Amino acid sequence: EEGKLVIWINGDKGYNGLAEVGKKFEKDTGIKVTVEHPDKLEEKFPQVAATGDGPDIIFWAHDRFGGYAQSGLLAEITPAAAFQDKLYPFTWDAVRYNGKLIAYPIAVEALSLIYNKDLLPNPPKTWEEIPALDKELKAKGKSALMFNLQEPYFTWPLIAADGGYAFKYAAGKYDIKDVGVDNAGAKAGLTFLVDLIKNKHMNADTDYSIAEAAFNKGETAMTINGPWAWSNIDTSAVNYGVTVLPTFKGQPSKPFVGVLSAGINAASPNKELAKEFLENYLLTDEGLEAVNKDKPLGAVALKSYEEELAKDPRIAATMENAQKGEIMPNIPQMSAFWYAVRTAVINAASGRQTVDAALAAAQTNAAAAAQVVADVLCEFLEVAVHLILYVREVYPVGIFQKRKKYNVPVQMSCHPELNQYIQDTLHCVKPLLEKNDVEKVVVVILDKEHRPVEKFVFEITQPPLLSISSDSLLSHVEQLLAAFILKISVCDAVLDHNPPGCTFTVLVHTREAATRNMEKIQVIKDFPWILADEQDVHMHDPRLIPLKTMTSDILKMQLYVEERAHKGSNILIPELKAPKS
Repeated sequence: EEGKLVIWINGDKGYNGLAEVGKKFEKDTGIKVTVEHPDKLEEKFPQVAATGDGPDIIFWAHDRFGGYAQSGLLAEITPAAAFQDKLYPFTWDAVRYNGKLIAYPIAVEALSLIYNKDLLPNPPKTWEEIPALDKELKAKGKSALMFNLQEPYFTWPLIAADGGYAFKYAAGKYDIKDVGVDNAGAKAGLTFLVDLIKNKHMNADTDYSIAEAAFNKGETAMTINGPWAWSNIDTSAVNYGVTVLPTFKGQPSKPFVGVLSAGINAASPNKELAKEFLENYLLTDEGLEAVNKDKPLGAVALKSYEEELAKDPRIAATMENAQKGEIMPNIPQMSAFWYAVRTAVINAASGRQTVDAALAAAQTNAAAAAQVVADVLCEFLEVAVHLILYVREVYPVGIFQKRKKYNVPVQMSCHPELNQYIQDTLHCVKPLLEKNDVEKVVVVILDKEHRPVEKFVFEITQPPLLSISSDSLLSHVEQLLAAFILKISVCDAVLDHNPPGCTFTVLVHTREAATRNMEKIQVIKDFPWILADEQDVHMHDPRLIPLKTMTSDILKMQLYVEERAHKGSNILIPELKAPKS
């Protein structure tokens, strides 16, 4: 297929205008450009580019391009700095995967505040003034605001405004374990939304069609919707404005941003012709005008042409909200985010869950990787703690039962109260591990005077994780954890025997000031944790015997033992004591 350009774009786009750009490229270069609009484009591309064929260039929403790239279906693109400067800077952050540019940004789309200019000549700038506005409109038989509450796309702008986010983004990559749906900002935003329903300014049942019908018949002063909705309003007799979404706590609302994007098939022999067509023909005022004249593109990523389009203040408003918004992450973990958050908002809004519990459950289900690593650690710490108590003889050998785990032998207590105390401890730690807030977990051995004799220190690092690749990572990790168990089960040969009558406790060192974690760690009723006293932790003259260190993609960990010479603020400890031996 060398010497031609085959382009796939979706049939709702201006593909006849794109074909006209294709013909000016041909006149000037000889290269014939053929534009096609097949069906089910996004699902056909990973099927036919797996064979190595398909188009040289595919146009689609950017969000799918990050999985294309992890499948290696997209070429890396090499625009000069001077060409990048021609597009709005935030649009390049939507076409980056693993730090590398993988597509050209074309058009930008996001939600705006749409408002009826008979009811509301000046739209509110803050979410905070909508309750008072709705009371004034109710006395006129109207309401202030109606938008889809059934879909998290539409409610996210308010949730994300004060600190919520989907996946954390840095250096052109997403950390699939850093999710911001249950942080302080998300909860404030979802609290405000829920309080609007509580105070009867919105109805929790409102959906897309109910919101559109009501705004378009002059019954509600404002709605929140996208450029796909302008058409129906235009023929509705409502005169409407399109403006920036209100601030929340003085912060911009942050709608999800969609970027129409042009990617290059990694299998293509014409990669250089594709770069030239896209950079010097399409991404120009002349080329975008020809597409936009066929079917409007909305706001565009090329600055000079967007300055022309922005004479339509509707388009200016889309671009301004897009600049303040959150680029929709381009990774396959977004599908778990959407299900999780859709249930959270629906549940919280109809009063079927608390806000804290709705989001907490959404956080652990959107950040499935962070749940997986925390559960692997908690299973391991449980196994480790039992084995420590066996090999150091804190409890007699008759309460233990020989078992298999990580393919090495272990020892598991059958003492129900002991097991219950270790599970309570580890269930409280698990949410802190899910947030990567744990620096150290320390199994402490204490003598009859409640002074520390031994400390088994597990130092924990959880590296940022990208969209998972190695299919044997959990298997490789379990071999690394198995070696920790082997070190523990032969560690009596390196440690002096403990004086008789010892007990044990568990310490958590946190990364930051433990006072923020003081609420997150109280997960079990009647099993509180407190800030540790220096008597609880201070070791008199410690000797540091190292035991094991591992490194892997999901977890770096060091196990060492602090032993006292002669045996015979960021620290949390359970209030309760283990059942004595």
